[PDB]
Amino acid sequence: MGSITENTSWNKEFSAEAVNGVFVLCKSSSKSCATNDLARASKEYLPASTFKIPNAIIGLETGVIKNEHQVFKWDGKPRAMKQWERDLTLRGAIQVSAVPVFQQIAREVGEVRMQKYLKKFSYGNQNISGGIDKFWLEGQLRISAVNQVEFLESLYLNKLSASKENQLIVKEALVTEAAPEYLVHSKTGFSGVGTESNPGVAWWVGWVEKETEVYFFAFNMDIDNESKLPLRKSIPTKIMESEGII
Ligand SMILES: [Cl-]
Repeated sequence: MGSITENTSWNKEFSAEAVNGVFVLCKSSSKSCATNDLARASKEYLPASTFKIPNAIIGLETGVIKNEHQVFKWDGKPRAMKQWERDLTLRGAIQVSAVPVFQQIAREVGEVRMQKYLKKFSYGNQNISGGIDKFWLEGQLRISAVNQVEFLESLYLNKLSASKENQLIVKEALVTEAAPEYLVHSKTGFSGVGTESNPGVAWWVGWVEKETEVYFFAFNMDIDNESKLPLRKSIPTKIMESEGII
């Protein structure tokens, strides 16, 4: 990225709920970004389900996902969340964060092709060890908020090393709010509640298109109690509202 500037005034939205986290916000491009915590902005964490973004692109690139209208059928066997116990489109599986759908995508991509594309994407530490179907959930893969916004800006610009059509397919799957002159693409993640002295991580990453401007953002926070999870959206939303983005 370009320049990044620490703005400690944003910390008021964190301390209010005793949250340790970072928000990175870039206007127009990574030319100029702002953050509440420069050290944490470059610290790398498990991506959890924010990894569905590169995984979906790689699945399309490799042909494992045949096209954007593929239906991922539920075999009827129990899944960890009831919202996953149904047939899903690609967008549906991303939007409900259907881990088992993407675990099978990763298995079929395989370790050689997965490694190749994370290198091409400069995705975090590019470490896929720990099992092909779980390296982003409990393995050694790590990515920073800075790296997320660089990756997302490349996607927005169709500059990732993947076909433009596959990048466009994944982008429509990430739309979460649509209005005439306001468009949000975003993705959550949550590694879990961690262990004693080692909290989990929660994420919200995406970008906002308002009129003729675009803003890229990445948020993460330490979390050891699932009741705090909605803060991964509310804190960055309050910050973006205070910046006039909404
Ligand atoms: Cl499951």
